Amino acid sequence: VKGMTQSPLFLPVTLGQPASISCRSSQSLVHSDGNIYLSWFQQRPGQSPRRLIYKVFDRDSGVPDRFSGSGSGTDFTLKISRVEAEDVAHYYCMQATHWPGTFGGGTKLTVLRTVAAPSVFLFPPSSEELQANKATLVCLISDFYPGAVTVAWKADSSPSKAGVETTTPSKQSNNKYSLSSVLSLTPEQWKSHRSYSCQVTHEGSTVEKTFAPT
Repeated sequence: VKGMTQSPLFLPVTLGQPASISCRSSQSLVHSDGNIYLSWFQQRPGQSPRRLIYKVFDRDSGVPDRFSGSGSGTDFTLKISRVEAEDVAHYYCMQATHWPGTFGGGTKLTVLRTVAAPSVFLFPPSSEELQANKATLVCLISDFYPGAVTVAWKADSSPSKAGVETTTPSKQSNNKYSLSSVLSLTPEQWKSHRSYSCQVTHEGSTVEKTFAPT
């Protein structure tokens, strides 16, 4: 019934610079044999976790010495002395002292870069789709940083709730993100209204892209 808290959950890093991730346990992890069984794992997308560290300090096979573990009591740290590109991954701590173990929530490492405002585009539903008796309106937020962004939909100035889903790519090798937000309406409802607008908030200002159908 232990809770493991990792911090931060999202870690921007700079290549060649150090990084560190903290892990806190809600209970003492000292085992009666005198050891602390606290392990660290790396997970790349599509792959299984791979153990980096066990018993707080010890490095597992194939783990470069730029990784190190420290800590005591309930507070533990994974350190990377000089981040390399292959270190961009997820990291999990896991207490092993108390059966049956507990994982932290995971930390995602990303590459830090300068703020970049999105380019915003809006796409009306196609005539081909409108024959199908549903309408999708797509708002595209292209090549922005950081990942956090807010997209609000208005139909004839009425703010929409539910009816929209967002998707984001992984960070690219200009280190930016892109995002889509798709508003789904029935065609009866689409034909009932005139102005369709996507409003985007980011570390830019607040940009609206809109069109008039009908």
